[PDB]
Amino acid sequence: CQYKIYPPLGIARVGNGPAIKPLSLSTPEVPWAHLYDTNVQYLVTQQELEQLLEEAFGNVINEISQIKTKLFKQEEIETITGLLGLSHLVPQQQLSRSLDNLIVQQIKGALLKVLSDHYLHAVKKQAQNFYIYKCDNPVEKLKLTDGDKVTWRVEVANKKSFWYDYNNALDLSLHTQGSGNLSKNVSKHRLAPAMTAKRRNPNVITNSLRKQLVISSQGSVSSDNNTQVPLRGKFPANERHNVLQGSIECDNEGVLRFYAGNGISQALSPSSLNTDFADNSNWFDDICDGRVTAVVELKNGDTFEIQDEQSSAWVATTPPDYAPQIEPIVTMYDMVSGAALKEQDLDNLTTQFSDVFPILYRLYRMQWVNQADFTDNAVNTQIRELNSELGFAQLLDNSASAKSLREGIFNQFRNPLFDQDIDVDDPNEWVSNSRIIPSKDETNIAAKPATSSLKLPFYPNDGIDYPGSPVQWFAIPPFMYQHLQNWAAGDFSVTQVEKESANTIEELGLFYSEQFKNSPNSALLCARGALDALYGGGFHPGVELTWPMRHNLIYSQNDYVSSVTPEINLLGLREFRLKQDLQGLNSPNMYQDFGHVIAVDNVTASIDPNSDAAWLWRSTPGDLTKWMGIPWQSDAASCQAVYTPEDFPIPSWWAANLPVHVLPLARYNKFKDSQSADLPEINGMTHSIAQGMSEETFEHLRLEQFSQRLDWLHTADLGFVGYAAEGGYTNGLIQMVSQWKNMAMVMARPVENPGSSGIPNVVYVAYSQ
Amino acid sequence: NQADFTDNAVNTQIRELNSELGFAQLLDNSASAKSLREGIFNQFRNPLFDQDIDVDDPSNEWVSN
Ligand SMILES: [Mg+2]
Repeated sequence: CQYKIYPPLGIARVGNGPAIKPLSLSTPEVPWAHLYDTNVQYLVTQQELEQLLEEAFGNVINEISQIKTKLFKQEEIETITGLLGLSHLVPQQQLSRSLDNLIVQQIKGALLKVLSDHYLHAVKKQAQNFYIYKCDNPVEKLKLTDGDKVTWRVEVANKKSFWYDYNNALDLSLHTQGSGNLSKNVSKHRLAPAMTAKRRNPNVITNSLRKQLVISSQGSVSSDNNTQVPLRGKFPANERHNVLQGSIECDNEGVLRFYAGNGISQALSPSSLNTDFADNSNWFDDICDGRVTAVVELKNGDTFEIQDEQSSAWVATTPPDYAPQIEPIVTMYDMVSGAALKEQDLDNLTTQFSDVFPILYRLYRMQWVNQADFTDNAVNTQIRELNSELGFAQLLDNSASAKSLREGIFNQFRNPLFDQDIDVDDPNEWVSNSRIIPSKDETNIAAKPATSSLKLPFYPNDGIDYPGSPVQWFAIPPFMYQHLQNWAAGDFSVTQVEKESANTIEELGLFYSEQFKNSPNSALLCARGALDALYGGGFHPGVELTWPMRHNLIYSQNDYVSSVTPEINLLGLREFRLKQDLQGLNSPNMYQDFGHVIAVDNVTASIDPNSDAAWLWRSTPGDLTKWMGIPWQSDAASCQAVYTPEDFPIPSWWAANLPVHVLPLARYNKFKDSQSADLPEINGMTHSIAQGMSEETFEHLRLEQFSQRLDWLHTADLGFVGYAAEGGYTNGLIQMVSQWKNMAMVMARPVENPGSSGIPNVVYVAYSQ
Repeated sequence: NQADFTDNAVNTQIRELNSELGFAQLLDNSASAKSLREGIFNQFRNPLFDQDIDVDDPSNEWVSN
């Protein structure tokens, strides 16, 4: 092995912001890098656009005054147009049309308003950088000397419209001995049976014609030329719509940058409405995923092909992350780690405190995107109590005097064995005696009173379809619940250096974030950062990817490498690679399926890598995302709260990436100021009223404003606006196709002088119109 | 059912026979009546479900034509 690509699985997220570096974001390459960064701009700002324009006006001024005095005309027009390299951001004529209708300041002002209509407040694209690392096992990024060149290739596809309905995760009925991600109890006791699933777009018959339902494109860029190349397909493939699946550029140092599409979903007819959460015929979106390879050409003639599955990479595109600094409690990098573990080996797992802190830390931070974790979570309140007395470090104590404290917390978490809080129906059905989540199909018979408390966390899960099944609700996976169980029993290790930085949960998080920043394994951190912001459960189907990712069968390699720090694990770093069909879009299995339906029996038959059904795991382009909802906006609109007859806690699906209850800019502007602020308006009050009231009442008002959380579905018009509006679930799905780009985007923001109010110095604020 | 009134060729052929008082040829098992019996028989769907199909990429799938 000579050279490798990192990350092994790259992620790029759709956005209506442009595909240029100054106005786009980059997938995290180091976990926890910017959790408290109050300068983040995830939407396109006026200042960014203004900056971008003067850089085009940075020359131009000499040239326009030269025909200023030579007096517009249609090619006065074009000489002005040509020198502002802006035709890659807005169409030709929109620029010209805005000029023929009307002093340098009035071409700027006219042009600025064009970029502002297109891009102001636009959801920035989250692009993925890919790097070549020299090997011995990675040591260092490839460094091009003159004469050296790298050539990247990327082939992507979308098969959602070709694939099968998503009713629930087929692996729920897969016979297994159990993994780190999924206990054998689910299948063996039939807690959430996999359903059969029919074909999407079932009126397209014969494999030959169904090939039209698959969108695909490809392209190559080298280090000799940084011109951006689009990845443009057609639906249906070869009336007919172009689909920008992404774009790719490569800089002189050899870094590939991959931009996802614009977020465009569309039906073939306007009357075809996306009223189901996942399976809507006649629809296509611009989500893709596919195979990333490269070729390295040194000047001494030598050439190294980066093509095999150990060395090359994959890219998937996904919905946007509406709260980039709020991390899911269980992440896709956790599914990778769990997949390499066998359930009956968890007794040999060793536990440091840095392996359980992510669970408590991520759950604690869910308060900014989900009401239940802000006002109805007894463990997050216990953490606040410890913070308020600088006594968070007792959670790091593994001795007997702290066992009552650890155990009290651990006992509130749901056991992924799904064998607690159940009455066994006369032996063999497992029926929960905790709070169930009813079906919308009501039955006017008295509910059975619950006898056991509702465990944590309060999120729905793979088995939602089945009222009373313990798998309705989410549990941290087997290996992560094992870490938490060892912690509660005392069987864990932790360093004095950790203890000294552990007076509050924020201080320890900052400390651990520094351990990531200085760990010398950039190739493996980049591989883990790509996946640590993605969700890892529940899968119904989820947000970015779904249940195949939690099986080792999808990886050609999955190995523990090292801890993050020699003394600090932090759930570790791994070297993993997806299984790949090396023929790519030319694979003979590109267009394979299981006939009229897919069922767990097909999955069972795919376990054997020699069998005829093993292609399921050997990915061709489009295989990772084809499972998800078509269009994704129907999925996102479906991904919110699931109300129970009991008001609280409100259950939520995936609040860390698709938030449910957020803190809007409106409220931020009403608590961010102090009473002493030198502003004519203070927290939405006149100066005089703000400073006339007592300090007690002022801070109280701040805290009340801070406490107001707004349904995220209400941050744009999803069908509830206007007199007599219907609103409702279905209109949400329909409207999200256009409104996804207007939904609130959560960003860290400062509170310089919280005083006595109880508002932290960093708050997470939802920005929308 | 309308299709059996105005769109069923076998009902119509029965009509033709009835109109000539010639329905008894259907009870003829001889060779001279074979074409007539076959003509009605070949219009019926076969419950083997293996006619009027194209085998898609034989794993094999039966797709009606
Ligand atoms: Mg997030």
